[PDB]
Amino acid sequence: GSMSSERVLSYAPAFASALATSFFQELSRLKLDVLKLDSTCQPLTVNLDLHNIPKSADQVPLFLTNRSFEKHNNRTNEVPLQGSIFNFNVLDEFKNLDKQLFLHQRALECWEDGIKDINKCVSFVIISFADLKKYRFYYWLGVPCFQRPSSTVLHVRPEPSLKGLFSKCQKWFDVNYSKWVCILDADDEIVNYDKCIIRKTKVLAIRDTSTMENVPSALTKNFLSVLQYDVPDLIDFKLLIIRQNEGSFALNATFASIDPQSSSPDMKVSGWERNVQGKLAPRVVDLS
Repeated sequence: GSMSSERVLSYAPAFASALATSFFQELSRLKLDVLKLDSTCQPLTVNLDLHNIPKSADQVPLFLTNRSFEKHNNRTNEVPLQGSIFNFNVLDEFKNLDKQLFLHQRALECWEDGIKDINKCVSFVIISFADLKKYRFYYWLGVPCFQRPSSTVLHVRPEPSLKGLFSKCQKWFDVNYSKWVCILDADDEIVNYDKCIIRKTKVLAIRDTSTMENVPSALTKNFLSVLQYDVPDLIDFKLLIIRQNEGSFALNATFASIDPQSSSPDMKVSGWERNVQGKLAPRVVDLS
């Protein structure tokens, strides 16, 4: 870099799983109904509380309970997040499943959704195996985060002149609880993402799930991948990372490729949650 404070943007895991015993109790009750199946995929809903993230956290917790299996129809200050649980009834299959291929398939659905509506490119998946005899549960949270093209990086530096917008973005996100992104229109009004407007105005704000200083959620990758698809000629733009704490920040951003011989493109996918030891592997819970 040549500009002071120019850096490549780096990311933090989008969510941290927090499974209550009730989640496993419900999983067990429901598994009893599908013993004849090799595997099942059931939708889940979690409610994110981005206003009350514990100071000890690096990102918003994903609170899974018995209620996560239910259809949610109506909660005070919260963002509904849809996902699913893939339960495998054969432990060997759970173990042997190619996890990168699986997460890549999930990311492809998020991508397909996102290029129609950028607000629909976020999801989570839990894979599980439940030993009902031992009451031991293996699980692994994946959050499909995709970088397409794989070789694009984002160079950024601070843009504090835009800090005034943070309060308005926070409020807009509060009201529009189904939305992950907003933009400025040509007259600096905050409005829903529109790929024809952003091509002109070049200011995008994202509802961030990270609390790490100057390090946005990996979900940012998803939104930026959709942005590149929507506006291929966009190189320089402003990016606001909006948080409900005091940690929002604004960036003067520039797309660049680290591979001059890249096509136009590969999709890099990541997002499996590290376990307690920090390894990329499932978590296991003994509830006996």
